[PDB]
Amino acid sequence: PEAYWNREQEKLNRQYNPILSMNISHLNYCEPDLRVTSVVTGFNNLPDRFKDFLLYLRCRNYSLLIDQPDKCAKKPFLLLAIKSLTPHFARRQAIRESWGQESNAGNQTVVRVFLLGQTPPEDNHPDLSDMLKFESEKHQDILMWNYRDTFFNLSLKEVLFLRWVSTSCPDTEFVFKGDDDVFVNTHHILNYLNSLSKTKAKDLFIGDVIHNAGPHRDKKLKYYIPEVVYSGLYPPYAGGGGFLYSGHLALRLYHITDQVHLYPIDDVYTGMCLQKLGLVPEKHKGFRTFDIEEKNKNNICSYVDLMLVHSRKPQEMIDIWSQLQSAHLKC
Ligand SMILES: *[C@@H]1O[C@H](CO)[C@@H](O[C@@H]2O[C@H](CO)[C@@H](O[C@@H]3O[C@H](CO[C@H]4O[C@H](CO)[C@@H](O)[C@H](O)[C@@H]4O)[C@@H](O)[C@H](O[C@H]4O[C@H](CO)[C@@H](O)[C@H](O)[C@@H]4O)[C@@H]3O)[C@H](O)[C@H]2NC(C)=O)[C@H](O)[C@H]1NC(C)=O
Ligand SMILES: CC(=O)N[C@@H]1[C@@H](O)[C@H](O[C@@H]2O[C@H](CO)[C@H](O)[C@H](O)[C@H]2O)[C@@H](CO)O[C@H]1O
Ligand SMILES: *[C@@H]1O[C@H](CO)[C@@H](O)[C@H](O)[C@H]1NC(C)=O
Ligand SMILES: *[C@@H]1O[C@H](CO)[C@@H](O)[C@H](O)[C@H]1NC(C)=O
Repeated sequence: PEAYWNREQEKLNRQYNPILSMNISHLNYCEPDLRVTSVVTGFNNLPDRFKDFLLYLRCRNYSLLIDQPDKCAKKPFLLLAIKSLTPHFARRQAIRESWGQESNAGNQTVVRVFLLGQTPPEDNHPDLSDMLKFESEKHQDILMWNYRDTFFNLSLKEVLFLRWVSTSCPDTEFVFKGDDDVFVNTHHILNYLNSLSKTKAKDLFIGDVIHNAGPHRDKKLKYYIPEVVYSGLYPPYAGGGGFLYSGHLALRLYHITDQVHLYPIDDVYTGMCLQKLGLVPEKHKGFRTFDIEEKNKNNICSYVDLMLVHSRKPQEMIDIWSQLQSAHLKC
């Protein structure tokens, strides 16, 4: 394949699959992979995020700076894992106060972690470390690893989180992974999980699943991917705004990540890992990752049969949550 990622992924496949039979690590090589400047045509004219992605692609052994090791001391029914960024204090607090509160109704334990990388001063981020410690001490729901938290490193956020599940929360029945700007009807998710047979629950993976997508080739677009980096279609994948899957599948996904090179778009990467597992993510109508009709955004009854809606501001998540608590009496 002319495209770099495809070409390197095929090499991964043959080293994991003897049937294809007829040398730096791809997992813990953390010096720059200088070969990429020779083999990627036009490397020097690529945007900086692509250069950094290609150079350090073979490094994923980053450590936890802030951990909450007893977060799953009690076997959770549902683990909420919310991708966030250091400066988003308001987003995390609104989630804490609304749909992301930890609870134990009916002995079905819901626990919450926020997933962060570093926002270092060398990348011109303002220094908010003392406030992050303060937040972490008080609320004990911050997981932070020491990699550069960037758009193109969100696959790392995925792999490192899945590594944390296998080491520190392997008994959770279900996992919800989402962004910090979505509203999530946590009651409706609990009801949905309790209506699942165990056969169906075993390999559960549902979201707003996208079929037959391809890399955007427009150089101005957020999700632009040049032809020299990737070719072909994307596998089916749930939009990263939020998806829901079993803890048993989380263990299997973690194991399979070693066999899939990181990809700059994190929700495609999870789709690549599912496909390698022989699984197809399941589209569920309750995931509105492109939001609902504006006429309906007003009426709280519009949110009752929803799993999640993107996107909502901190104030709106709290307001929707408060109205939702009395939704059974007027809908
Ligand atoms: C995902 O997250 C990971 C982890 O945080 C990021 O990986 C880091 O990427 C940064 C670059 O953004 C790396 O830092 C760079 O290292 C280069 C090479 O350093 C080695 O070689 C020099 C010389 O041989 C040695 O002195 C050095 O000690 C190392 O042995 C530097 O050349 C880089 O630039 C430096 O000089 C330039 C001048 O052009 C200055 O502008 C810079 O500020 C800097 O001083 C830079 O230091 C870092 O090593 C990576 N960390 C790890 C653990 O691998 C990914 O970048 C990130 N991915 C995305 C897409 O964001
Ligand atoms: C079939 C098709 O092309 N559908 C597109 C979606 O791919 C696209 O979704 C976004 O895609 C990027 C990767 O390119 C990233 O995964 C985002 O999370 C995901 O939302 C959507 C918006 O570009 O449009 C659909 O038409
Ligand atoms: C990953 O492991 C290698 C080999 O043990 C080591 O050289 C490297 O520093 C590690 N990377 C990080 C980010 O710790
Ligand atoms: C919940 O668990 C407690 C043990 O802590 C048990 O005594 C109780 O019967 C359980 N209640 C329900 C409704 O499951």
